Amino acid sequence: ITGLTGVMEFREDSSNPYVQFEILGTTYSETFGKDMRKLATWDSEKGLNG
Amino acid sequence: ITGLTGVMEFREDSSNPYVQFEILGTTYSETFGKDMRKLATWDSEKGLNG
Repeated sequence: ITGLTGVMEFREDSSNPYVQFEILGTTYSETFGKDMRKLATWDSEKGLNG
Repeated sequence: ITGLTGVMEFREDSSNPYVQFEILGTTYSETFGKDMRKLATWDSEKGLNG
C-alpha cells in the first residue's frame, strides 16, 4: 500500500525494512550565523544522498 | 465611522487625511545577509513618529 507516511509492508521474517529520511543541516559559524540549509537526504534504496 | 482603513471624517474643504504608514529603512551591513526587521510605524496624528 501507500498512504500517509510512505511505504509499510511485511516480509517473510515479520519485518518492514522501509525508512526514508532527509537531513536538514543548518550551518552556523562564530561570525557567519545560521545558514538555513538542507545538506542531504537518506533513503533505504541508495543509502546517503547528498 | 470606523472600518478597514480606520478613521473616516471630512473637513470644511472636504478632506479625509487619515493614514498610518511605516517607513522602514534597514541600516545595512555586508556581513549579515538576510534579515527580518520592523522599525517604527508612522502615523498621521503625531506627524513624525520617532
